[PDB]
Amino acid sequence: KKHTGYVGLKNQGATCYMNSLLQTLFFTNQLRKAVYMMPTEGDDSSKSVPLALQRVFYELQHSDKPVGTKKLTKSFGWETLDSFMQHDVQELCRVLLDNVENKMKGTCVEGTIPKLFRGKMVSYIQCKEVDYRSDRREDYYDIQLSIKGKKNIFESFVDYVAVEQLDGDNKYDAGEHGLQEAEKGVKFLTLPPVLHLQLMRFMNIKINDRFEFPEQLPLDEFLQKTDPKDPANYILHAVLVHSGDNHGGHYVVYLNPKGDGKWCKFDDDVVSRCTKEEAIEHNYGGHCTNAYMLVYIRESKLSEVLQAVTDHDIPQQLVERLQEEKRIEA
Ligand SMILES: C[C@@H](CC(=O)N1CCC(O)(Cn2cnc3cc(Cl)ccc3c2=O)CC1)c1ccccc1
Ligand SMILES: [Zn+2]
Ligand SMILES: [Zn+2]
Repeated sequence: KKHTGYVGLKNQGATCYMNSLLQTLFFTNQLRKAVYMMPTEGDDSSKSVPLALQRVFYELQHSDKPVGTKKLTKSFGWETLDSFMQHDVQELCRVLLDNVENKMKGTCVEGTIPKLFRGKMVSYIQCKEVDYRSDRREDYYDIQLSIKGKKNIFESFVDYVAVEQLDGDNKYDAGEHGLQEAEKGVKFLTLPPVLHLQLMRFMNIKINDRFEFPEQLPLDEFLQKTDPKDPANYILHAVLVHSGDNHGGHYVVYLNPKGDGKWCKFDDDVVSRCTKEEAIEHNYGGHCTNAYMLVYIRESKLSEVLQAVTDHDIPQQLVERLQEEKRIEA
């Protein structure tokens, strides 16, 4: 708030990963400005996620005390005790982004979400007997990686695109060719500017094995067609962590908001400086605390995502409605 210039959020309940995700989205400047320009004039008071998300971001940018999220949770109706224990973190990122993306249709910033988090991949099926291949284009906003028996992110990506053999009792129904031996896999067509990677650490029991991830991650090796104009080099932006015996822990997140390597810890309402080692290597696991989700930004688009945002980037109409609500509380 004063020691770092950043204000955290107060844990109003058992929200688990929620507070960690909000700070990550808030420091996605390119995404932040898009939400400020959302037409939320005649939206419901406390029944609109886009509006309720706008308020949080504004209070985060201006307020000097810990920010609250009570109104936000009720926005999407997760007020039950076990609400968060029955949902993955990416499920909330998808729930949040889908609501704002729909509310942004037809404006100047429509489609901003796919521009930042949307990527293209291809799932296929190839058989060695005949010559029938079936490809399927798909879109992805978050990537679920496996970490059991995986040393680092490199091996995890290798297993993600690894080919699977459909033979023996798992032969592929080649349609007119009957059961056939084939192999199935997936390939990465493109990588979005902002990369969200969830680590499969909750396979009903938390696993605390050691998993390594670098500050700079080159992903050109996993693309179908490389582009010398823009390499697939990504920079670590945020690290969400958790420590606990299978059912409860302190949810902390590490961030370098400007992408300059100056990291900070966000224990809800307590924001403080920290070393890059405490944010990266100290969260590999092996202690007993380990990260469960990573955020990477394309090196070429780092300045675009983290562009500077001032108080002039918020419409005057929204500022009054937000100030009028805060003032009305007085
Ligand atoms: C208490 C929870 C925190 C929490 O409630 N959650 C749900 C779990 C997470 O989404 C990570 N995760 C874990 N396992 C997966 C398995 C498959 Cl198959 C696909 C996706 C995932 C995945 O995303 C994080 C958010 C936790 C358990 C274990 C380790 C760390 C945290
Ligand atoms: Zn996400
Ligand atoms: Zn704390």
